[PDB]
Amino acid sequence: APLHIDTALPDAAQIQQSNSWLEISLGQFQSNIEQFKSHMNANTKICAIMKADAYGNGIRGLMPTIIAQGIPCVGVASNAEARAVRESGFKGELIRVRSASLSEMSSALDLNIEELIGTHQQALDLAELAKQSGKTLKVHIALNDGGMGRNGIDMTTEAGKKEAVSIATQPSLSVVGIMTHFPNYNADEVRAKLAQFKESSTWLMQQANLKREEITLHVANSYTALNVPEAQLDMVRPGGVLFGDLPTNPEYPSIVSFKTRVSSLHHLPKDSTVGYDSTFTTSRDSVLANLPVGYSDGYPRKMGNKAEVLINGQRAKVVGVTSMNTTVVDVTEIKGVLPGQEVVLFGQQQKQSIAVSEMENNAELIFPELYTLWGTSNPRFYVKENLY
Amino acid sequence: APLHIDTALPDAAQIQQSNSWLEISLGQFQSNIEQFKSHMNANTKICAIMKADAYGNGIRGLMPTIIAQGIPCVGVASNAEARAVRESGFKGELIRVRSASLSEMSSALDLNIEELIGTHQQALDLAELAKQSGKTLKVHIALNDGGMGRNGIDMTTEAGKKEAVSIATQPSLSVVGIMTHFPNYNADEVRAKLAQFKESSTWLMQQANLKREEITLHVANSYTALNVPEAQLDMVRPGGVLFGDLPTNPEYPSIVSFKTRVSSLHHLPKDSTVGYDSTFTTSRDSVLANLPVGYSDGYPRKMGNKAEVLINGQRAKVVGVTSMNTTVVDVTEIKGVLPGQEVVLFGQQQKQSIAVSEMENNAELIFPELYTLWGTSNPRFYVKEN
Ligand SMILES: [Cl-]
Ligand SMILES: [Cl-]
Repeated sequence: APLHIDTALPDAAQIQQSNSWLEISLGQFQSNIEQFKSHMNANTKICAIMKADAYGNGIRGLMPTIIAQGIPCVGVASNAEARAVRESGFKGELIRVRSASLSEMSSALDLNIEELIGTHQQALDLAELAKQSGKTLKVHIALNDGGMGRNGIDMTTEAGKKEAVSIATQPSLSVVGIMTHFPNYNADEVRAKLAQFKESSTWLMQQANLKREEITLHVANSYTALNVPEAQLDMVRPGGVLFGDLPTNPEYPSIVSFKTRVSSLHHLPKDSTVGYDSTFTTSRDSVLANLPVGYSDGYPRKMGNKAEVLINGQRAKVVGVTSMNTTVVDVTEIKGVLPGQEVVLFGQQQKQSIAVSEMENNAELIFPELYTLWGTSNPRFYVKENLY
Repeated sequence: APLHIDTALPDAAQIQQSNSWLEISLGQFQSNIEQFKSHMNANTKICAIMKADAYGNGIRGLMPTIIAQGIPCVGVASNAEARAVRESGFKGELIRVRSASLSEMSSALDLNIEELIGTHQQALDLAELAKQSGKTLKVHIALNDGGMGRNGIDMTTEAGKKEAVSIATQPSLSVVGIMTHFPNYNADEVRAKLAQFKESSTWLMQQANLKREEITLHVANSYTALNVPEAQLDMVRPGGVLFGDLPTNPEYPSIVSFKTRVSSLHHLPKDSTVGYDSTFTTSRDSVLANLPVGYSDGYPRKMGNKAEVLINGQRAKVVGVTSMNTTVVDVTEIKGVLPGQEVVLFGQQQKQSIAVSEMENNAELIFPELYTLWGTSNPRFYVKEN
């Protein structure tokens, strides 16, 4: 992950100078947050999950919306993300949503992150860090009832139950949450695992002398929060749905568009090869649009000969394999095309839209594999509507 | 591409806040350059291709080696790369290796970059920038004899020949180079296309009254420069081989390693699922290492259940699909593993090394698709040897 998130938000002139860029819909982000809220019980808390620089969309540009919406909690992964959140002015709860090395945890003390622990050694290390900083560190205990086998403590054996109690009883540590996380989008499975979570959490709080009123129980990602409402418990952890990436719930549109421009228009006769490996050959006299985007910007090699882009409101086929920095598109039968026109790689342009399913099928990736790396490799520009 | 290439190099204290990172071998970079030089004829010169922030390795940390090696030319793609090159002190020839929009070209006038043009409109646009800026702009004409069908002008028809002449006869412009580029690692196909490029270049210079002695003819990427030496001409354009990514010439080792650390060690009983979509189930009581790297750092989802990583000098299997920020590894039978230990995702650790072929097979990508995005998504630390 990046060691620091660019403090400045790119402006319009910087956009006219960029080869490729992301346009982030602040209005769509707001609408998605408000729609999500409509399905939450009133006193269920919301922890907005902002890991991977807000799912590629950019923590610094989105935090004013999180604050304006009165969201009490934010989740992050890296120390740089935690720093960006605090530099926004956010004074709410800040949690880490993954296991983090002692190196990482120790260097983050001034950011007041609530760490996520699932092993005795993590508990011992944080207890020592607490005694060294003269603080009481706040932690969430990850349990494995959801079956992620990732950050949590599995309690299906005697040894695991004993380790869980040892995690929960360390000195100079404040257990503020107990959580799990689910691996699949199956409501019957989540209901069965939620019941086990209630049993394991109850048992752990009893064995460790914890006070129910001081613990936040939380298990729900976006899917679970919306499709299994009894799992909302004390707090929910939506990420993807806020950004408009929840496949089960298409009523939250994506907030991101990926764009480039037409650099140049090239006339090619019939029987001309295009791209590395000569994987495409023109069958007719052609006009090709040369775009200054490639796989180094996050537009994969596999898009070639499969994907379409939007130019001047029309779909145009990507031909030849994508190069590191350049993509070639067949505009022979596209009217009105000129150098400098905007090209949509993902998103909408006029009435046409490149769907998430197209991206996934063409790239052979899941959508977040694309957009998280779009966000590290291109500037983000924020759009918001207002009344005139 | 990034709008700005961070000016500061991460320091030693910064690596403790890093979840994952790249280590760049400056010594390996130097030895790749010196080995490449040994195969170049006396009359050619080198233009080091440093697009995509030096193939993910970082322009700012590698430019001192480029200057120490006396390299006279550098190629870039983005304006941010051109700016980083000039800010490093490089005072040689600077070329762009792709077509660039008018707004990009206009923004770059202060950097003294030689643009690459293959259409009449590009020539017209640059001529107007020359008039508006009060200077004569230097350009390279891209020809399509190699068959890339990308940035060049095809001259197999009368229309193409006439457009090529128009490109080369624009006033307020100085044609300093004529080039093409090859799409395949077939030496016999390259030789045939090289002969055609000589014909087409020679015809264009005659018809546009250009003086051969003032024009740099250049056609060779890494592969071509090493495997078709008669194609070296006045200048070569190596990129990948300098960084140790030329599949045909495995004698240039990669300069990049991708690393993380063990965050935690988890005991999971037999018949336990791991990861999203529960694609893995333990077959024995296990000890799993939790690593704070995932696909948002450029370690793809497809690595799960296929790849191995190196921990404490031993290979360990990645189990379950790779999450956005976390990877889980089976260390049940790996001895000596502790939290905080370094993990090699790509590169060498002790005697074992994770090969480029493993990355490509496991990720279902070509190697540069991985490393260019590693470089935008992780800090780079520069290893120097006395
Ligand atoms: Cl988890
Ligand atoms: Cl080309």
